[PDB]
Amino acid sequence: QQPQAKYRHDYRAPDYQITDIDLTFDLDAQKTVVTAVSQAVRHGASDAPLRLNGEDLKLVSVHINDEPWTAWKEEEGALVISNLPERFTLKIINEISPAANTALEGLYQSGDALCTQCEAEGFRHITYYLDRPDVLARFTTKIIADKIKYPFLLSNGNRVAQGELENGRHWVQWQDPFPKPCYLFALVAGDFDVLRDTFTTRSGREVALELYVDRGNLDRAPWAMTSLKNSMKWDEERFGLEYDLDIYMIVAVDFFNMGAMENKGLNIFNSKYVLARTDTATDKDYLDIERVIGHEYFHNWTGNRVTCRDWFQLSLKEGLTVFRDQEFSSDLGSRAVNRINNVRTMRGLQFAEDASPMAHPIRPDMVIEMNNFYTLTVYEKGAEVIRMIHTLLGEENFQKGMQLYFERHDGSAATCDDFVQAMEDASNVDLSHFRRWYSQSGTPIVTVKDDYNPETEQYTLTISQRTPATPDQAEKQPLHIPFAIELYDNEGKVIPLQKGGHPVNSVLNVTQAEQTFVFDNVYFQPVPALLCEFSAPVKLEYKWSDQQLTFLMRHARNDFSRWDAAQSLLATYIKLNVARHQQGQPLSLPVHVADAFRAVLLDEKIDPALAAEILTLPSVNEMAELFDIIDPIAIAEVREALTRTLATELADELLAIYNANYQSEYRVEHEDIAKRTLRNACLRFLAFGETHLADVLVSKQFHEANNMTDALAALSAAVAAQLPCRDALMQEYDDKWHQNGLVMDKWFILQATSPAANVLETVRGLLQHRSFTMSNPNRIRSLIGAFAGSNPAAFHAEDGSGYLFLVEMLTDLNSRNPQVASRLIEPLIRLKRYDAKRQEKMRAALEQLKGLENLSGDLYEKITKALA
Ligand SMILES: [NH3+][C@H]1CCc2c(Br)ccc(-c3ccccc3)c2CC1(O)O
Ligand SMILES: [Cl-]
Ligand SMILES: [Cl-]
Ligand code: NA
Ligand code: NA
Ligand code: NA
Ligand code: NA
Ligand code: NA
Ligand code: NA
Ligand SMILES: [Zn+2]
Repeated sequence: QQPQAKYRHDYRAPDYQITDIDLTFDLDAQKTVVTAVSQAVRHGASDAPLRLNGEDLKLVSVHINDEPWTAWKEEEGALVISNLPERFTLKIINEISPAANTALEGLYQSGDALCTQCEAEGFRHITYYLDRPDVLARFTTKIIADKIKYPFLLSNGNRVAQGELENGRHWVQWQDPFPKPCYLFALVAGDFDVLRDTFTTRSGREVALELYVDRGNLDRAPWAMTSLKNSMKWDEERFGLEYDLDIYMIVAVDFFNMGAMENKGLNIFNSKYVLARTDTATDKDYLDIERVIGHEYFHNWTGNRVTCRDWFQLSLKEGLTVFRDQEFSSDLGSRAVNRINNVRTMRGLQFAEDASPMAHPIRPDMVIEMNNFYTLTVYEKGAEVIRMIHTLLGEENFQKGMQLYFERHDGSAATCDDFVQAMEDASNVDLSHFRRWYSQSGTPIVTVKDDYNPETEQYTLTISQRTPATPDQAEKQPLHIPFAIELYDNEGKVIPLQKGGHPVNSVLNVTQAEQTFVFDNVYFQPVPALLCEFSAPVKLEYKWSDQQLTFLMRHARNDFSRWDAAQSLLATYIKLNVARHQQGQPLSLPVHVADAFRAVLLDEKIDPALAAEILTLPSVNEMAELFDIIDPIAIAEVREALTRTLATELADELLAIYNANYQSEYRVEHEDIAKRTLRNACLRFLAFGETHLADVLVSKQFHEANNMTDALAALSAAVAAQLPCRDALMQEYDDKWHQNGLVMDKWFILQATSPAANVLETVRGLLQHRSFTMSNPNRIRSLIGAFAGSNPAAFHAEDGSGYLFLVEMLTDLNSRNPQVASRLIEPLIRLKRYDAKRQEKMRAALEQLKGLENLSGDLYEKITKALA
């Protein structure tokens, strides 16, 4: 009964297009009546039927040119209409029930509001349609509703008509002139406060900006409004792109599965990426609002004006729009901190996916449930692939490629290959080999050996690559890997790269399984910086000495290299001490390693933004990727022991830097954020100082904080170090904040990731907490998702209790909200990375889920791959 996989190689142009669609919604939460009048054109064979997609629709009538049609049949997921003219008007009336829509796909209820989510395939839950993104139609949308309950009736585009009716109903009609695929349709109905502002484009177009929030939330909206203006200005400055309509609407909703959504002129956002005030939102929340606002804005060109031919091309818009949001954040804020954190995500989360049963190329070849492919790979590795193009081309060529891409493909539904060809043609850089990045899954491993010849003053790098087979692909081939280097002399000075009397570009083209690169006029032995700015998404194998790495921490020119060298230095001793833990032996760390971090604390010339990241230890998920078999208990306990050892060895310096970075004024400004990140990085270690000194310092910060960044940092430390004040602070936060779901998400995450022995009992009990509900995806992800994904030590408890808990939760969510269920099953899919006893219990859990009545396709796809 489960759906069959679809394949990229089966793409065929549609037999029918729809050029124009006129929608009427007679809105109600229990029953909504949809009337859809579509102007259709046959492109395929004259005997081909029109095959419309539809899910959970009550069909009322079918007309062709106003003739009630008899030549049709409903089948699973479809309405098949036969014997049609070449051009005709299709009219469908059908009913849907928003209040019954717990999957939050299609038209559904968010509190008292009605709203939509149509990407990927949600529009077919609203009416029978060609729900495929290469069908581009001009939408007009009339919305009829109770005026008191739904005073604001919004859809894409501009208001073209409005009226009032008997019995307290009213209506508004919207027209969006840009042809669109139906995944970009949106409708919102409700009562809102509205923040209104203006942006004037550089050529003088005045754009009305409207942010819709629940009543009472206006004073939480200005930062999101500011961020929207900042996004608009940056896309003009950096990409030369202006907004193309008259209004820009954003609606914040509390119940939302997919983060935020770029519906043309009517974006719909999870409230978490809109609402901010300094007592409730952290610096990270502010910068996440900025990047998500930006992301959705940037889709207006990379996604909307040029869309996707088919869903296997998702990375065409997502890799590129992620690249754009990273460049936006990096330009406005700290580029080094942005790059560092994106590399942490790549190495600590995406690499894990690319070795897992769900591994796929950034352009997938095979999909059962497309909502399963909104992945770290498609997004984050997708962006790394765009960034490699940028590295190979340089900014000027890259922008020429963007310009050619839009010139060729504006107003169409294009492919990844189209984008690469625009870059290649505009730049004259050959990207034929490079295209293999779109079709090959898995993480390449780049191995480097070096040799310095003092007789000839030559330095030689011998560089090899391989990609291990993945479950989806038995054949792997070498990639075009841009491999950036820098060479340092004994004084930390950069050595010019040259060969044979000519300069050599610092981006080496590693295109073979093995190759050598020779550099001459290297007068003294160098220290290399390798894979600079993480220039390709690969694992690097080079036999660093500790000295080389601490040298780079002191001398490397790019801040990213200094951080990356610290990561390599730590990796050795993380691996050492995990092996020790497994044999019952305590942490061992050479003095000279602690001294490298001491020097970072005491170096006045280092940007505090960088120092903070160097002093932020790899997460347990980053640590896991260092190991062939993951021991999650050893990893967690070593991370804590390492924290404690550094806290003890660096106690005086940590406290001095903590105090020196105190700020009495709170500002959401990048220099202030950096000082705070450094202060709070020190706090994490100071929390493991002598128990009473730590307790006082942490509780004081919590109670004196004039912003949520500092309050949450203290609370997190009390939980992490199990300090005496923990229970009191956690109860104070609950009593203060329990009516604020976004704020309580932070508290649920702390509960779920607690090191306490009784964490699972506490998490289970919190299913009954006043601020928790299974009806809200944010609450689910903050409590259950954080437990399973961010507390692998407790999730992987050797008694199997974490797996049984997740099975209970997934048994509910499989029926309630399969998209959220599929995000939450991911930790179980990784079972082959664990020891045999854990694998057996995880398989038993997955086999239980496999046997569920009414197993969703979302879970079926992942379970099948995991149990293979
Ligand atoms: N097209 C939508 C799909 C929904 C979606 C998912 Br699912 C996962 C991550 C993001 C996202 C990624 C980065 C920034 C902001 C948001 C999005 C938003 C989107 O891509 O605009
Ligand atoms: Cl109703
Ligand atoms: Cl809201
Ligand atoms: Na910057
Ligand atoms: Na599907
Ligand atoms: Na060129
Ligand atoms: Na060597
Ligand atoms: Na260079
Ligand atoms: Na509750
Ligand atoms: Zn996106």
